[PDB]
Amino acid sequence: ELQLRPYQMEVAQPALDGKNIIICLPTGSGKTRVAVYITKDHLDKKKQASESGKVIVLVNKVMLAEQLFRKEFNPYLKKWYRIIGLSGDTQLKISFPEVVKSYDVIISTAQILENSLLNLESGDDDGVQLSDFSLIIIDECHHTNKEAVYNNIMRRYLKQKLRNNDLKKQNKPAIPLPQILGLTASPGVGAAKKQSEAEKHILNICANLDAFTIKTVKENLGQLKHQIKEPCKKFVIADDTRENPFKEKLLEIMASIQTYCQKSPMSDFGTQHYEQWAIQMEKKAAKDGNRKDRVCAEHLRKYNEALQINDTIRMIDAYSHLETFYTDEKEKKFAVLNDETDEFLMNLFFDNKKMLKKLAENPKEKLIKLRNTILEQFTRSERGIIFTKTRQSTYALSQWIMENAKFAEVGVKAHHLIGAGHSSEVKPMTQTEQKEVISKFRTGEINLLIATTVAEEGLDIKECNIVIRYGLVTNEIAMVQARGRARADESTYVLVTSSGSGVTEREIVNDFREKMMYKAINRVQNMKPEEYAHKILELQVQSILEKKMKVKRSIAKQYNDNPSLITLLCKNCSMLVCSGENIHVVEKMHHVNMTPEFKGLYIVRENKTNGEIICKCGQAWGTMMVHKGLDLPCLKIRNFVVNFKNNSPKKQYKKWVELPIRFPDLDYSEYCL
Amino acid sequence: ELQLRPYQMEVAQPALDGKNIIICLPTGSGKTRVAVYITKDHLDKKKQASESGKVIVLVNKVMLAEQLFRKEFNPYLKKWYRIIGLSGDTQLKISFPEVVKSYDVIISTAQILENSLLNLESGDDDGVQLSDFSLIIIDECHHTNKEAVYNNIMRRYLKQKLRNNDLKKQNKPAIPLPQILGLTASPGVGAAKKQSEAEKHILNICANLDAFTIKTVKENLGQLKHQIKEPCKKFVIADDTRENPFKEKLLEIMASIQTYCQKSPMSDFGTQHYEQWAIQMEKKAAKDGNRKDRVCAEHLRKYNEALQINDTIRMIDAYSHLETFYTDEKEKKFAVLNDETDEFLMNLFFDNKKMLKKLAENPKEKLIKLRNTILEQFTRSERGIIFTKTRQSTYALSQWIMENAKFAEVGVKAHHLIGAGHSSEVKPMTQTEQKEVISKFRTGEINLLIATTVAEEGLDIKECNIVIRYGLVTNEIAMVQARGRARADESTYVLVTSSGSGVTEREIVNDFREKMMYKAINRVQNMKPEEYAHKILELQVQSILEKKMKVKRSIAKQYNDNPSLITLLCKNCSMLVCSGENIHVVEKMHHVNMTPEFKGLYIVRENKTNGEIICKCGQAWGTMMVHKGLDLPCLKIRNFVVNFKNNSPKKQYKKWVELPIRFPDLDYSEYCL
RNA sequence: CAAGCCGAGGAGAU
RNA sequence: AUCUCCUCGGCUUG
RNA sequence: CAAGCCGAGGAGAU
RNA sequence: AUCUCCUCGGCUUG
Ligand SMILES: Nc1ncnc2c1ncn2[C@@H]1O[C@H](COP(=O)(O)OP(=O)(O)O)[C@@H](O)[C@H]1O
Ligand SMILES: Nc1ncnc2c1ncn2[C@@H]1O[C@H](COP(=O)(O)OP(=O)(O)O)[C@@H](O)[C@H]1O
Ligand code: ALF
Ligand code: ALF
Ligand SMILES: [Zn+2]
Ligand SMILES: [Zn+2]
Repeated sequence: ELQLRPYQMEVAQPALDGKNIIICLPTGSGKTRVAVYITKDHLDKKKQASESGKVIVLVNKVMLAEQLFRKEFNPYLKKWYRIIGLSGDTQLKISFPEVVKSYDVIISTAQILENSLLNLESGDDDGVQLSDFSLIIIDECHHTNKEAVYNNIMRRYLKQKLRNNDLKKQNKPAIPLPQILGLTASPGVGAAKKQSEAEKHILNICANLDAFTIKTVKENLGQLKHQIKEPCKKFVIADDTRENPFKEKLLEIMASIQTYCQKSPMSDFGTQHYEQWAIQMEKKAAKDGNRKDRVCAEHLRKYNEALQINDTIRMIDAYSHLETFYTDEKEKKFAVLNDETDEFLMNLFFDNKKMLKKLAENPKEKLIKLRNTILEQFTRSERGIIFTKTRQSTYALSQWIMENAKFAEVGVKAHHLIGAGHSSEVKPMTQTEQKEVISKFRTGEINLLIATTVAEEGLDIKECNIVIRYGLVTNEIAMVQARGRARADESTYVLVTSSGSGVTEREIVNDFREKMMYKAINRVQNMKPEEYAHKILELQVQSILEKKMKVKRSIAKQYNDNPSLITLLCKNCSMLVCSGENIHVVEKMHHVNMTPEFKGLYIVRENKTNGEIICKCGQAWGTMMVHKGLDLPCLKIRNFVVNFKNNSPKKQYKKWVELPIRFPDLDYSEYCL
Repeated sequence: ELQLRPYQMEVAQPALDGKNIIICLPTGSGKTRVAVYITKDHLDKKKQASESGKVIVLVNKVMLAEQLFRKEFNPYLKKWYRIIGLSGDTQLKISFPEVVKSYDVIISTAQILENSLLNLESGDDDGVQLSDFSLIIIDECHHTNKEAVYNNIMRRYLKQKLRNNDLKKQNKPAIPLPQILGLTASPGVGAAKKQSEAEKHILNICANLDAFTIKTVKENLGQLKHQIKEPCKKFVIADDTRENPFKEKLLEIMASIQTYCQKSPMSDFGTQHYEQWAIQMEKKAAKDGNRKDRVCAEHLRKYNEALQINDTIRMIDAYSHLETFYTDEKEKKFAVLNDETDEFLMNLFFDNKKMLKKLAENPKEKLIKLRNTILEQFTRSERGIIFTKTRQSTYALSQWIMENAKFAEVGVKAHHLIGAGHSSEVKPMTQTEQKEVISKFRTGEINLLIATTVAEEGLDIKECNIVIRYGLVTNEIAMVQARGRARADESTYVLVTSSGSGVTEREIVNDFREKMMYKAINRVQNMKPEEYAHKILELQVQSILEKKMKVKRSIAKQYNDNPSLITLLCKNCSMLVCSGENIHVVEKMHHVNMTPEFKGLYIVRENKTNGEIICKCGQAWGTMMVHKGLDLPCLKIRNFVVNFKNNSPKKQYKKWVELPIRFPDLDYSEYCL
């Protein structure tokens, strides 16, 4: 039942017989089916050759593993050969090393294979080796970067290949190397100004993957052009001339606070430079142990945030954010009670809270023209996607769609999607919820999906009529991927952003980067085999050598590991909180203090299933981890300061591993009875 | 007359002189006779040593106690020493504490000993202590888990041992500790990915049992391999491609109901996630007190059940289940009479009942291939067991065997067996009936026994030629036990399940778990005695400490016990049903309401020797318990809602003890005259 | 034979 | 940690 | 479902 | 090289 198209067979012909290559075709070009056919043919050849046929497939995202196992690989190849799909969400309850030699076909995330190989090197597990495989297939090869995971596996393979090459001249016996196939659409450019540098980057990618070709379609290119229709470009610009009253009032309170705390800004208000200066002042206050510096800096950062989102988000969201932050602060202080500067800030906000609320309520936007374009397009159509910067922006957009009655009149369905993980005050989503949202959009129940960069990569959809980016541009690879994600016969590509910012210049930069992409692929494809191979060998040895010395330097970097040489103090108040030995380590990951003498210092607080800790000052410290029954008080070094026993050089790390000195584990015999 | 085999003596030699150990041999390896010989030798040594010899045997199942008392222990050891067999079914009319010091040999379920020790601690009874015994023997040691009953007894013993160890350094006098012997075949793995974690689990088991060895046969292993023949593996797969017409019609009515009640599914149809969402909506409706939510959710759950069994059961059973459920509902409503949505559901079923019956009657299965394999094997043989998920599945299989004429032509005898207890709409069986069925199968009168997980553990049979699992896999321990239960010279092991499900992956996972078992036992057996003992002591103190703080937390959890602070309302209709004090408690277990004012609210209903109660809405509430003459109306909190006097936070418990506030007992003087 | 109560174990999904 | 689904033992009542 | 830990990638500013 | 801001994967705990 397997089917092929003339361009598919043309591109895949070299790979049918050896030729460990890369295939760079646009999105929705059957690349998945090309890989499926190549796998089927390779396994058929292995069976005909009376040789073991092992195929492994690597995908950076967890979801794409299930997607391939469900839609392309298993349905077409279920009957002939055994198939299994592995992932972090999936419980590989059997093992990796033997399932390698059980099902003859593996689809797994790269990190699992990497972990298995590291375990083998450590010797704890029997482990697996690349020799066990006969064919390695990689999706989204552009991620093979300086030391990405794909790059780690490929560096191991390339060290093996270099050893094999050395033996070729030294000794006949050699370790077999599986064939390598890579699939991508935009290999990418490492921000290279010179087309020489662009082709250098392309050759670096090839060397990392040992591609020895790109093998792009040239004959049936007209057929592809007919098949795939590029979306129509559209540029939208805006100016934040309005918002004067409330913005001016907010700036006035900013200036009042700044003069109260005499902060020479050393930058213009409303920029990342100002936030960096504020954080540097945070650090300086930590090294000096004074107040009046960190609280005001954090408040200014929050107001700057509010302003930046306001340029792209409605005020109500910013005001709610600020109100929640101040509510949390007030609850902290109220719990602690049970200075004139914190009082100044809080009482200033309380006194002006009503007037600020009324002032934000008044009129005086990108939002009005965004609504105009969206509804005009929807009537002109009788799917849509929004790409933005931060998750709260997606939530605000969803709220705007729901509340506004015009969208209800149109009846467009919408839902907010965001990435997983905890990212500094954005709620972590769950993978199952992401799969649910994607499936709901696929079945047509959701007509408008708002997503962050997550949807840019993978997250394939059969068609997406409308792709409207909203103030998001990062690089050419993301731009091209998002553009190709439309896959609709009649697509509409729109970019919305402020004219003052450099975002339009960035979009045209990405356009030229795409053009330079092709300008470099066509060049590299036409190169002398001898000089070409010399370049690949050079780049391969470069990568291997760099990795070797990187490992050496990492070994040489972390060596001190002293038992106890410091005193840990509260950052807000320079008081002796803990010694260099009273701390204990559990699970080899978490830190705790068990002596009750500490319990007389900190204050437990719980308002919400794990409580938290706070200082006498109100500074948050950590949580109460319920492990093995024990409610161990875990503390985050992110909210503490260190004082070495000698010279008292105060240092703040935000992180434990950055501290070279180690702490002892918790001996449960100590807490006997 | 006692006999031993070289592997038996080899494994038992360490235990002959002290050495409180575990013995892990495959099934049917004489383990029972090994225990009998060890007991006999120990008692002979005690007599020769002029010391009291007390032996106690613990079995988790009630039936195995009688089995050991009948087949292995008493017949061989009747003459030399007194023997008695205790159990829940058996009436220990004398007492436990003195029969400990009466017959010199005890065979009892662990729970009885546990209860006696708890009574001793409470002081109500004179009680018994482990010191009274000289040897404790445990069967199926793998059940010694986080706080299993075996684990509770072993934790008490280990606290005693820790006290004795402390005295060893402090004071010469110490409390003697009886020797400990354990018998098992598959100690098990706690779903451990790392062989380090597997051996950690094994060491945890040893510490709980103080085994200090495993002592597995290594020398005569060839003799065991020759003696015991492993069954031949066989994998059977199927796809539910058929069933399209009636399944599609059922899905259509599902969709009609869902759109009528606008249930955003938040999951795919036909999965436990959908049922969980339905129950969450049950809870939400309870907190809001609206209809149109719970009835439809329950109907959808019933249809989802029907579908799931249909994948593995004939439709007629599902249709009969649905028909009985709707008949019960209609009888409820008819009794109540003597909304448009309940009417919608019931009238929809009535209108389509004839067409649904005809549609289920038509053709379009795992059943056909199951019948094929069963009959082909039976002719190829000229006993059989089926393991399944739910009891109604066993009943359907028995009906299929009886009705189908092909089995009659073969003449295979078959009967259905299931576990005891009430498990949410599956009839509770009786222990005597289970013993009857087992004896009938043993005597050869039954050639095919269908059983649930109950037959997996214990329920020993001299031989079982055929073991065919049918869509049942839970863990490696159950798999290995069932596999070894065959014990036939020429066995046939078969696993039948759908290809779409992950059941085959599970079976191979259990296979690798068995392999990892041996990979960990061989490792632990070869360990340094000092480091080993350090690990056992560590794990023992861990268990003791965890149990201590668990008891402390349990004490700290249940403290409120308020007399009357709530109002109890009907879940279906938010009406005031009872106050916080009008309820009374009897037998210290049952709850009742005595005031006749309540009798004017609920409706008594009886259709069948205890009647039941229903609301004005038709919601079932409870029964009429005939205790001490009184027909007290007992109500199940499972079908009610609570409303606290303050803040009215509605909460549903399904259970009484979960409610921390207590109710008064029934004072019979109140109901005088 | 029926009903009820207390605890415990395993699997699946959040 | 939670929810669902299955299984074991002990106790009581009739 | 919640929390925590390890690594990695991209963009911006010094 | 540093700081900031965003995203991915793996692990653990409950
Ligand atoms: N052999 C073929 N015959 C007909 N159509 C094909 C064939 N191969 C691919 N296609 C078309 O190309 C598309 C393949 O998209 P796909 O490769 O899954 O996108 P992506 O690679 O981005 O996941 C399908 O929508 C299908 O209609
Ligand atoms: N000393 C012996 N001499 C001969 N045969 C023995 C001896 N001990 C055990 N056997 C054989 O081993 C089997 C023991 O099975 P048994 O231990 O009762 O199974 P389980 O332990 O699963 O209940 C018997 O069928 C018997 O033939
Ligand atoms: F392989 Al794609 F979108 F190009 F999933
Ligand atoms: F002791 Al057995 F089956 F192994 F009863
Ligand atoms: Zn402080
Ligand atoms: Zn009611």
